[PDB]
Amino acid sequence: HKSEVAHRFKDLGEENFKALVLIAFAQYLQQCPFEDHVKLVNEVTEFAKTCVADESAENCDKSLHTLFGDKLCTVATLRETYGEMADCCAKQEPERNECFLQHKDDNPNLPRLVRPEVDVMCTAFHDNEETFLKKYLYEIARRHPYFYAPELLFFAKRYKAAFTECCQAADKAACLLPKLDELRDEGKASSAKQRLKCASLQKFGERAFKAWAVARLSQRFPKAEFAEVSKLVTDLTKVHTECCHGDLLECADDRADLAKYICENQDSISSKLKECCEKPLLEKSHCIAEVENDEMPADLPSLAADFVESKDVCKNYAEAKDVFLGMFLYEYARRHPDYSVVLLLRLAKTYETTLEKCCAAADPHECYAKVFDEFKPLVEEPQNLIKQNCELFEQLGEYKFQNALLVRYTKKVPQVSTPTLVEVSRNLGKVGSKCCKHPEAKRMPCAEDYLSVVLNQLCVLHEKTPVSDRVTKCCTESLVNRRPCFSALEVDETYVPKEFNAETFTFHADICTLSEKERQIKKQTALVELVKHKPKATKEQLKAVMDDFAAFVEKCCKADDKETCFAEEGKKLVAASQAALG
Ligand SMILES: CCCCCCCCCCCCCC(=O)O
Ligand SMILES: CCCCCCCCCCCCCC(=O)O
Ligand SMILES: CCCCCCCCCCCCCC(=O)O
Repeated sequence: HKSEVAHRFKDLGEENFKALVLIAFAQYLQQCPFEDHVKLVNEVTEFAKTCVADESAENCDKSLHTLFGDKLCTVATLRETYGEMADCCAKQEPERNECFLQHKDDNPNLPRLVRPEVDVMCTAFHDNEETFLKKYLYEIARRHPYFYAPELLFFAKRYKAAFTECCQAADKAACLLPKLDELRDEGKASSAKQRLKCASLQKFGERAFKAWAVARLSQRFPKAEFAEVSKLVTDLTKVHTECCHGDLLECADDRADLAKYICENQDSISSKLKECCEKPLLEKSHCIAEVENDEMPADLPSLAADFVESKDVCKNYAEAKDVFLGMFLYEYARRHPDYSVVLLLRLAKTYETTLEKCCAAADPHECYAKVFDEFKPLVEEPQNLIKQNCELFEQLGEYKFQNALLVRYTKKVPQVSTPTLVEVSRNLGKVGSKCCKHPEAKRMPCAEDYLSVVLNQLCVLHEKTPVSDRVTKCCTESLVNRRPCFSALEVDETYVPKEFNAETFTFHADICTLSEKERQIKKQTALVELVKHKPKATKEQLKAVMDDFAAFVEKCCKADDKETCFAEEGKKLVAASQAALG
């Protein structure tokens, strides 16, 4: 068209246009005060409305990147506040924009956002609902500049939905709080995953990302043809590269495009794309991405036919190695939506390896005729880990289960920080509840989803504070061996126990009046320390001590003289316990 702005306005809407212009500027000028952004937005919106009225109105013809960068260079305190970034304004568009992207602080040093009192929130929400959400939108945006704007805008409405609902309830806190906790963890998970996807694209490169996307896409669209899957996997990889780089506009258009393509060729991809394709521009992509699996043909032949039997496999393989392998994935993938993408990759890799050590022998056909027999132990390992661990998560609740892990992982890598062992073990226990609720069919893909961000969150810590060579061995290893490495860790025998510190086992009467969250964390922290002190303690010995303790807490936070009970009854526990544990 003649006006890009007028165009975005028209199909975006005044409401969404404004929210996004805000988020956009907030991600670039993360130091400027809110009231300052609110002025630009109006300035820009007054403009956009000018073009919608006359596509020929001065400047309406300029590209968005040009108009955007032009306004940024209007901030007078740019040089003073941002300095080095003000240098970009000297460059001409192609470079200029490239420059700003460079000087975009990923994790700026701003104060952690505190959650005010439900009542103060609801009241703020009442008197001024818009500026209430605009201010927090601005707070999140500047703190997370690489977060996909339209997705940030998606959470925004889910937040406004909870305040609308809960601030009208009699029991506000009881309503609001559990949603703000859910939303929080959800947005945090969505962020880590995106920061995790761009990490992989960088480390392992295109091939590995494509193989991943192939197995993934073909799991969702098992009816689509390998030609379509290829098409998409290719377009998809071009989108992530663009979005990762951080350009909002190019990443937005690219996703819009791929979204329309998938909607138009809908009958050629999935039957479950109905709803998503009827939604508005700003939502199509998000919808499809979160879309559900399609039922698989069931009119499906078999794999052993085209990949283990049919001679000419080496012929078709050597002709185009990766496409053949990609064909193996697409085929094995779409037949197993109950497999984690990494498990599938683990099999394609095995296959690839065999084809290489077989197509180079006298009678190949008899060399690789036992391949599938090798997929067995690779499948059962994670399968068995799921049952085993979900079976235990039932015997004991989420909390009791988290403690089993604590005792378990503390024994693996004792060297690790206690506040970290506790956090990691808590998050793990959570993955156990969020997924073991599911039936066998959806268990593995679930666990992989969560485990992937937890294991990476855990590696980033060791990144800035190494402690164990082992943890570092798996953290650096391939994303396909990243998980099986951790499960292989064995109890540390090299470890020399810690020296007793009564302070570490001295509990005053504060735990009685603490939130469940605090009682547990306090108890769990001591548990980790108990293991670090006596690492050779049986599951039995340990249970006994944990018994005389549970009761202990009771007999003292239910007695007429707390503090005395904790000092007198305490000296008895540590003394008796010290003796039991030898
Ligand atoms: C365009 C489709 C290409 C498919 C590539 C198939 C390769 C399968 C092996 C699994 C890749 C793991 C990555 C790696 O370790 O390098
Ligand atoms: C003139 C203001 C421009 C600011 C940048 C906003 C453009 C983003 C468009 C978002 C379209 C949704 C694409 C998608 O479906 O993912
Ligand atoms: C060697 C003296 C150590 C005695 C201190 C024991 C601390 C272990 C805390 C166990 C907490 C288990 C949690 C619970 O009881 O619910």
